[PDB]
Amino acid sequence: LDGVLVPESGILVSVGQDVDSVNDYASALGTIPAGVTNYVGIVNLDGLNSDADAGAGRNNIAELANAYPTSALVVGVSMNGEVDAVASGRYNANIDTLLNTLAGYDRPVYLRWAYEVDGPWNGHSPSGIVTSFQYVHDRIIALGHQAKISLVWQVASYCPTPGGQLDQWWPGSEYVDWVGLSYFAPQDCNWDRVNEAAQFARSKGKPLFLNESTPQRYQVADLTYSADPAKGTNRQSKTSQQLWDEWFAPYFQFMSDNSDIVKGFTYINADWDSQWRWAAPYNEGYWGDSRVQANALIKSNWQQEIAKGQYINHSETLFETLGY
Ligand SMILES: [Mg+2]
Repeated sequence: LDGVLVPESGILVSVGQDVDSVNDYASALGTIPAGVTNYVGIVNLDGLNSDADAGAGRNNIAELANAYPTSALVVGVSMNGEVDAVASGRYNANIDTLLNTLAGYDRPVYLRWAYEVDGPWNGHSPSGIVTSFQYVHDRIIALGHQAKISLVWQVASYCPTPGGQLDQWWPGSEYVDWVGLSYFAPQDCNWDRVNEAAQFARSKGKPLFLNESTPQRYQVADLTYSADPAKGTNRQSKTSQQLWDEWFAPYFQFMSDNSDIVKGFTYINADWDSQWRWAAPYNEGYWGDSRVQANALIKSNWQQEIAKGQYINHSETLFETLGY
Protein backbone atom coordinates (compact mmCIF):
# COMPACT_ATOMS: atom_id res chain seq x y z
CA LEU A 1 0.00 0.00 0.00
CA ASP A 2 0.99 3.62 -0.66
CA GLY A 3 3.62 2.65 -3.24
CA VAL A 4 5.88 0.38 -1.17
CA LEU A 5 5.27 -2.67 -3.43
CA VAL A 6 5.85 -0.84 -6.73
CA PRO A 7 9.29 -1.74 -8.08
CA GLU A 8 11.68 1.19 -8.53
CA SER A 9 12.53 -0.10 -11.99
CA GLY A 10 11.53 -3.07 -14.10
CA ILE A 11 8.36 -4.79 -15.20
CA LEU A 12 6.93 -7.63 -13.10
CA VAL A 13 6.24 -10.69 -15.27
CA SER A 14 3.17 -12.53 -14.00
CA VAL A 15 0.96 -15.22 -15.49
CA GLY A 16 -2.70 -16.09 -15.10
CA GLN A 17 -5.44 -16.73 -14.59
CA ASP A 18 -6.47 -20.11 -13.20
CA VAL A 19 -4.43 -22.64 -11.22
CA ASP A 20 -4.25 -25.31 -13.91
CA SER A 21 -3.27 -23.01 -16.78
CA VAL A 22 -0.58 -21.42 -14.60
CA ASN A 23 0.78 -24.86 -13.66
CA ASP A 24 0.79 -25.89 -17.34
CA TYR A 25 2.75 -22.73 -18.26
CA ALA A 26 5.29 -23.25 -15.47
CA SER A 27 5.84 -26.89 -16.48
CA ALA A 28 5.94 -26.28 -20.25
CA LEU A 29 8.36 -23.34 -19.99
CA GLY A 30 10.40 -24.93 -17.18
CA THR A 31 10.12 -21.79 -15.09
CA ILE A 32 8.77 -20.45 -11.81
CA PRO A 33 6.67 -17.39 -12.70
CA ALA A 34 7.51 -14.24 -10.73
CA GLY A 35 3.79 -13.64 -10.15
CA VAL A 36 0.71 -15.85 -10.36
CA THR A 37 -2.91 -14.76 -10.70
CA ASN A 38 -6.34 -16.01 -9.58
CA TYR A 39 -9.79 -14.54 -8.80
CA VAL A 40 -12.05 -14.38 -5.77
CA GLY A 41 -15.62 -13.06 -5.52
CA ILE A 42 -16.33 -10.85 -2.50
CA VAL A 43 -19.88 -12.14 -1.93
CA ASN A 44 -18.96 -15.80 -1.28
CA LEU A 45 -15.14 -15.58 -1.11
CA ASP A 46 -15.35 -18.24 -3.82
CA GLY A 47 -11.87 -19.38 -4.80
CA LEU A 48 -10.10 -18.17 -1.65
CA ASN A 49 -9.63 -21.37 0.41
CA SER A 50 -11.13 -24.01 -1.89
CA ASP A 51 -11.95 -24.61 -5.55
CA ALA A 52 -14.19 -22.28 -7.51
CA ASP A 53 -14.85 -23.06 -11.16
CA ALA A 54 -17.38 -20.95 -13.02
CA GLY A 55 -16.19 -21.97 -16.49
CA ALA A 56 -13.21 -19.58 -16.72
CA GLY A 57 -10.72 -21.95 -15.10
CA ARG A 58 -10.33 -23.29 -11.58
CA ASN A 59 -9.46 -20.76 -8.87
CA ASN A 60 -8.01 -21.75 -5.51
CA ILE A 61 -5.80 -19.12 -3.91
CA ALA A 62 -4.73 -21.42 -1.05
CA GLU A 63 -3.52 -24.04 -3.53
CA LEU A 64 -1.90 -21.43 -5.77
CA ALA A 65 -0.11 -19.74 -2.86
CA ASN A 66 1.23 -23.09 -1.62
CA ALA A 67 2.37 -24.08 -5.14
CA TYR A 68 4.22 -20.77 -5.70
CA PRO A 69 5.47 -19.79 -2.23
CA THR A 70 8.19 -17.40 -3.45
CA SER A 71 6.15 -15.68 -6.17
CA ALA A 72 4.02 -12.56 -5.96
CA LEU A 73 0.28 -13.19 -5.69
CA VAL A 74 -2.09 -11.23 -7.95
CA VAL A 75 -5.77 -11.44 -7.04
CA GLY A 76 -8.77 -10.06 -8.92
CA VAL A 77 -11.76 -9.39 -6.67
CA SER A 78 -15.20 -9.32 -8.28
CA MET A 79 -18.07 -7.46 -6.61
CA ASN A 80 -20.44 -10.11 -8.08
CA GLY A 81 -22.89 -7.35 -9.06
CA GLU A 82 -23.13 -6.08 -5.48
CA VAL A 83 -20.74 -3.11 -5.22
CA ASP A 84 -23.42 -0.89 -3.66
CA ALA A 85 -24.10 -3.46 -0.92
CA VAL A 86 -20.32 -3.80 -0.50
CA ALA A 87 -19.99 -0.01 -0.12
CA SER A 88 -22.86 -0.13 2.42
CA GLY A 89 -20.90 -2.60 4.58
CA ARG A 90 -22.85 -5.86 4.03
CA TYR A 91 -19.62 -7.73 3.18
CA ASN A 92 -17.25 -6.14 5.70
CA ALA A 93 -16.47 -9.40 7.51
CA ASN A 94 -15.66 -11.00 4.14
CA ILE A 95 -13.35 -8.08 3.29
CA ASP A 96 -11.48 -8.53 6.58
CA THR A 97 -11.14 -12.27 5.99
CA LEU A 98 -9.88 -11.68 2.46
CA LEU A 99 -7.28 -9.11 3.57
CA ASN A 100 -6.17 -11.09 6.64
CA THR A 101 -5.88 -14.29 4.58
CA LEU A 102 -3.83 -12.65 1.84
CA ALA A 103 -1.57 -10.96 4.42
CA GLY A 104 -1.02 -14.37 6.04
CA TYR A 105 0.87 -15.49 2.93
CA ASP A 106 3.74 -13.11 3.84
CA ARG A 107 4.48 -11.98 0.28
CA PRO A 108 3.69 -9.18 -2.16
CA VAL A 109 -0.03 -9.20 -3.01
CA TYR A 110 -1.48 -7.10 -5.85
CA LEU A 111 -5.21 -6.73 -5.21
CA ARG A 112 -7.39 -5.73 -8.20
CA TRP A 113 -10.42 -4.56 -6.24
CA ALA A 114 -13.66 -4.53 -8.30
CA TYR A 115 -11.52 -5.15 -11.37
CA GLU A 116 -12.66 -3.62 -14.67
CA VAL A 117 -14.16 -0.79 -12.64
CA ASP A 118 -15.74 0.85 -15.71
CA GLY A 119 -16.97 -2.32 -17.46
CA PRO A 120 -20.74 -1.67 -17.55
CA TRP A 121 -21.47 -5.41 -17.32
CA ASN A 122 -20.10 -5.34 -13.74
CA GLY A 123 -23.10 -3.28 -12.64
CA HIS A 124 -20.96 -0.82 -10.69
CA SER A 125 -22.02 2.63 -9.57
CA PRO A 126 -19.32 5.33 -9.55
CA SER A 127 -20.16 6.06 -5.89
CA GLY A 128 -19.87 2.39 -4.91
CA ILE A 129 -16.48 2.11 -6.60
CA VAL A 130 -15.08 5.32 -5.11
CA THR A 131 -16.40 4.54 -1.62
CA SER A 132 -15.27 0.92 -1.59
CA PHE A 133 -11.72 1.78 -2.79
CA GLN A 134 -11.42 4.30 0.05
CA TYR A 135 -12.79 1.73 2.49
CA VAL A 136 -10.44 -1.07 1.41
CA HIS A 137 -7.36 1.19 1.35
CA ASP A 138 -8.10 2.41 4.86
CA ARG A 139 -9.01 -1.08 6.12
CA ILE A 140 -5.67 -2.47 4.92
CA ILE A 141 -3.99 0.11 7.18
CA ALA A 142 -6.38 -0.58 10.08
CA LEU A 143 -5.56 -4.31 9.89
CA GLY A 144 -1.80 -3.60 9.66
CA HIS A 145 -1.25 -5.07 6.18
CA GLN A 146 0.00 -1.99 4.32
CA ALA A 147 3.47 -3.51 3.75
CA LYS A 148 1.93 -6.58 2.05
CA ILE A 149 -1.08 -5.55 -0.07
CA SER A 150 -0.95 -3.16 -3.03
CA LEU A 151 -4.26 -1.79 -4.32
CA VAL A 152 -4.86 -1.84 -8.09
CA TRP A 153 -7.62 0.19 -9.79
CA GLN A 154 -8.05 -1.72 -13.06
CA VAL A 155 -10.10 -0.33 -15.93
CA ALA A 156 -11.51 -2.47 -18.76
CA SER A 157 -9.97 -0.42 -21.61
CA TYR A 158 -12.54 -1.95 -23.94
CA CYS A 159 -13.16 -0.34 -27.36
CA PRO A 160 -16.99 -0.62 -27.34
CA THR A 161 -17.18 1.55 -24.18
CA PRO A 162 -16.77 5.21 -25.19
CA GLY A 163 -13.62 7.03 -24.15
CA GLY A 164 -13.38 10.09 -21.93
CA GLN A 165 -15.37 8.64 -19.02
CA LEU A 166 -12.65 7.58 -16.53
CA ASP A 167 -12.80 10.44 -14.01
CA GLN A 168 -16.11 9.41 -12.43
CA TRP A 169 -14.61 6.05 -11.40
CA TRP A 170 -11.43 7.46 -9.81
CA PRO A 171 -11.31 7.31 -6.00
CA GLY A 172 -8.36 9.71 -5.60
CA SER A 173 -4.60 9.20 -5.70
CA GLU A 174 -4.54 8.77 -1.87
CA TYR A 175 -6.35 5.45 -2.24
CA VAL A 176 -4.78 3.79 -5.31
CA ASP A 177 -1.33 2.22 -5.81
CA TRP A 178 -1.60 1.17 -9.46
CA VAL A 179 -3.77 1.85 -12.46
CA GLY A 180 -4.51 -1.38 -14.32
CA LEU A 181 -5.88 -2.14 -17.77
CA SER A 182 -7.01 -5.00 -20.01
CA TYR A 183 -5.07 -5.63 -23.24
CA PHE A 184 -7.06 -8.00 -25.47
CA ALA A 185 -8.07 -6.51 -28.85
CA PRO A 186 -6.88 -2.89 -28.57
CA GLN A 187 -6.23 -2.78 -32.32
CA ASP A 188 -10.02 -2.68 -32.83
CA CYS A 189 -9.90 1.04 -31.99
CA ASN A 190 -6.28 1.82 -32.86
CA TRP A 191 -5.12 1.35 -29.25
CA ASP A 192 -7.26 4.34 -28.18
CA ARG A 193 -8.65 2.78 -24.97
CA VAL A 194 -5.39 1.32 -23.69
CA ASN A 195 -3.59 4.57 -24.58
CA GLU A 196 -6.24 6.56 -22.71
CA ALA A 197 -5.77 4.34 -19.63
CA ALA A 198 -1.98 4.74 -19.85
CA GLN A 199 -2.29 8.52 -20.18
CA PHE A 200 -4.65 8.58 -17.19
CA ALA A 201 -2.17 6.63 -15.02
CA ARG A 202 0.60 8.92 -16.23
CA SER A 203 -1.38 12.05 -15.36
CA LYS A 204 -2.05 10.75 -11.82
CA GLY A 205 1.55 9.68 -11.22
CA LYS A 206 0.67 6.00 -10.85
CA PRO A 207 2.39 2.93 -12.26
CA LEU A 208 0.52 0.91 -14.88
CA PHE A 209 -0.20 -2.83 -14.61
CA LEU A 210 -1.51 -4.73 -17.68
CA ASN A 211 -3.70 -6.93 -15.49
CA GLU A 212 -5.42 -8.94 -18.22
CA SER A 213 -3.64 -9.69 -21.47
CA THR A 214 -4.18 -12.25 -24.22
CA PRO A 215 -4.11 -12.48 -28.05
CA GLN A 216 -7.88 -12.45 -28.06
CA ARG A 217 -9.51 -14.14 -31.09
CA TYR A 218 -6.22 -15.88 -31.95
CA GLN A 219 -5.62 -19.62 -31.57
CA VAL A 220 -1.95 -20.46 -30.95
CA ALA A 221 -2.14 -24.25 -31.49
CA ASP A 222 -4.38 -23.94 -34.58
CA LEU A 223 -2.62 -20.79 -35.86
CA THR A 224 -5.82 -18.91 -36.68
CA TYR A 225 -7.40 -15.50 -36.20
CA SER A 226 -11.04 -14.39 -36.33
CA ALA A 227 -12.42 -10.87 -36.79
CA ASP A 228 -15.67 -12.03 -35.12
CA PRO A 229 -15.68 -11.14 -31.40
CA ALA A 230 -18.98 -12.92 -30.73
CA LYS A 231 -18.52 -16.39 -32.19
CA GLY A 232 -15.10 -16.63 -33.86
CA THR A 233 -16.41 -17.35 -37.36
CA ASN A 234 -14.53 -17.00 -40.65
CA ARG A 235 -11.24 -18.02 -39.07
CA GLN A 236 -8.16 -17.08 -41.08
CA SER A 237 -4.95 -19.10 -41.12
CA LYS A 238 -1.85 -17.29 -39.83
CA THR A 239 1.80 -18.23 -39.80
CA SER A 240 3.35 -18.34 -36.35
CA GLN A 241 5.49 -15.31 -37.26
CA GLN A 242 2.32 -13.40 -38.27
CA LEU A 243 0.70 -14.23 -34.95
CA TRP A 244 3.82 -12.98 -33.16
CA ASP A 245 4.03 -9.80 -35.25
CA GLU A 246 0.31 -8.99 -35.09
CA TRP A 247 -0.30 -9.33 -31.34
CA PHE A 248 2.86 -10.09 -29.33
CA ALA A 249 5.25 -7.56 -30.88
CA PRO A 250 2.84 -4.60 -30.42
CA TYR A 251 2.05 -5.78 -26.86
CA PHE A 252 5.71 -5.58 -25.85
CA GLN A 253 6.09 -2.37 -27.88
CA PHE A 254 3.20 -0.86 -25.89
CA MET A 255 5.17 -1.49 -22.69
CA SER A 256 8.24 0.19 -24.20
CA ASP A 257 6.19 3.16 -25.48
CA ASN A 258 4.89 3.55 -21.91
CA SER A 259 8.13 2.68 -20.13
CA ASP A 260 7.86 5.71 -17.84
CA ILE A 261 4.87 4.05 -16.12
CA VAL A 262 4.62 0.31 -16.93
CA LYS A 263 5.76 -1.77 -13.95
CA GLY A 264 3.84 -5.05 -14.38
CA PHE A 265 1.78 -7.32 -16.58
CA THR A 266 -0.22 -10.50 -16.26
CA TYR A 267 -0.21 -12.63 -19.39
CA ILE A 268 -3.19 -15.01 -19.47
CA ASN A 269 -1.79 -18.25 -20.90
CA ALA A 270 -4.68 -20.65 -21.40
CA ASP A 271 -6.71 -22.75 -23.79
CA TRP A 272 -9.73 -20.47 -23.32
CA ASP A 273 -11.61 -22.53 -25.88
CA SER A 274 -11.54 -25.54 -23.49
CA GLN A 275 -13.12 -23.63 -20.56
CA TRP A 276 -16.89 -23.84 -20.69
CA ARG A 277 -17.68 -20.11 -20.25
CA TRP A 278 -15.45 -19.32 -23.23
CA ALA A 279 -16.28 -22.44 -25.27
CA ALA A 280 -18.38 -23.17 -28.34
CA PRO A 281 -20.93 -22.06 -29.41
CA TYR A 282 -19.59 -18.93 -27.65
CA ASN A 283 -22.40 -17.45 -25.59
CA GLU A 284 -20.03 -15.03 -23.81
CA GLY A 285 -17.63 -14.07 -26.60
CA TYR A 286 -14.82 -15.64 -28.57
CA TRP A 287 -11.44 -15.90 -26.82
CA GLY A 288 -9.21 -18.52 -28.44
CA ASP A 289 -6.01 -20.21 -27.25
CA SER A 290 -3.21 -18.11 -25.80
CA ARG A 291 -0.80 -20.85 -24.68
CA VAL A 292 2.65 -19.73 -25.80
CA GLN A 293 3.86 -23.34 -25.42
CA ALA A 294 1.39 -24.47 -28.13
CA ASN A 295 3.70 -23.21 -30.91
CA ALA A 296 7.48 -23.54 -31.01
CA LEU A 297 8.14 -20.09 -32.52
CA ILE A 298 5.72 -18.31 -30.17
CA LYS A 299 7.24 -20.15 -27.19
CA SER A 300 10.82 -19.29 -28.20
CA ASN A 301 10.02 -15.64 -28.93
CA TRP A 302 8.13 -15.34 -25.64
CA GLN A 303 11.04 -16.79 -23.66
CA GLN A 304 13.55 -14.58 -25.48
CA GLU A 305 11.55 -11.40 -24.84
CA ILE A 306 10.77 -11.85 -21.16
CA ALA A 307 14.38 -12.89 -20.39
CA LYS A 308 15.49 -9.33 -21.25
CA GLY A 309 16.80 -7.04 -18.52
CA GLN A 310 13.82 -4.69 -18.18
CA TYR A 311 11.69 -7.60 -16.92
CA ILE A 312 11.45 -8.81 -13.33
CA ASN A 313 11.42 -12.61 -13.30
CA HIS A 314 11.66 -15.09 -10.43
CA SER A 315 14.81 -15.22 -8.31
CA GLU A 316 15.80 -15.19 -4.64
CA THR A 317 15.81 -11.36 -4.72
CA LEU A 318 12.30 -11.00 -6.20
CA PHE A 319 10.49 -9.90 -3.04
CA GLU A 320 13.19 -7.30 -2.26
CA THR A 321 12.95 -5.96 -5.82
CA LEU A 322 9.17 -5.62 -5.34
CA GLY A 323 9.65 -3.69 -2.07
CA TYR A 324 8.89 -6.56 0.30
MG1 LIG B 1 1.98 -0.51 -2.83
